[PDB]
Amino acid sequence: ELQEKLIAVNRVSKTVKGGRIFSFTALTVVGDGNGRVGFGYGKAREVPAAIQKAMEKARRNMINVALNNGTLQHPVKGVHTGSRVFMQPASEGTGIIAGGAMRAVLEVAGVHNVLAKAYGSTNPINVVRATIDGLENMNSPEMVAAKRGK
RNA sequence: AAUUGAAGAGUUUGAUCAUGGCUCAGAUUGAACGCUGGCGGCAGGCCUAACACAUGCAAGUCGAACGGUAACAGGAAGAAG
Repeated sequence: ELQEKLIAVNRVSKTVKGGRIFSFTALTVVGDGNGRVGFGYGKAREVPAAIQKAMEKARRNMINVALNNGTLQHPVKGVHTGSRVFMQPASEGTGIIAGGAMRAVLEVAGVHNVLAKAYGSTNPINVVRATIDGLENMNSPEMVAAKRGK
């Protein structure tokens, strides 16, 4: 019931004294399938150590999302660095139809059938960060009615 | 009951993030070309030279408008084997 999946692995470099030194970065997202989404970055010298650090950071640093029946509630826009992201609840608008690196976080998030369209930059490290910010500041009808009295 | 509706990716760098262009994945067509080709249904078929046109048809009808008889088939009368 953990439901982990990796989005992006890259080879970064460092350029020391004698030549270059190549390191690998993972970027994974875990989530239970009912709210509870996390992402982790993690970087290491080989690929399986990188993904393992990424999963291990992603299992902690996990955020609650106030889902609807199987989906979002109201249309929400989350931004991070250069990466602007729209989402629309699509009240059984079948299938998760999101961009790459947004399909994954929305998939393990437990949502099933939203409509997305990322704008701006679509770097995978910042398009999540713009989905969680997004799903984090999406509030439910029992939270809005809690705030404003009824 | 009559709008249930939105996906990205590759490429600037030793690597990064951003900006930014180029390019790809889709659908479409009065299409052409290449390879191949069994049947049917429904549609479509000179986008260019509003260039030049052989030949055949594409606008005739009415005698219940009229003088009339060129034919065709009868009618009447005459003459002949």
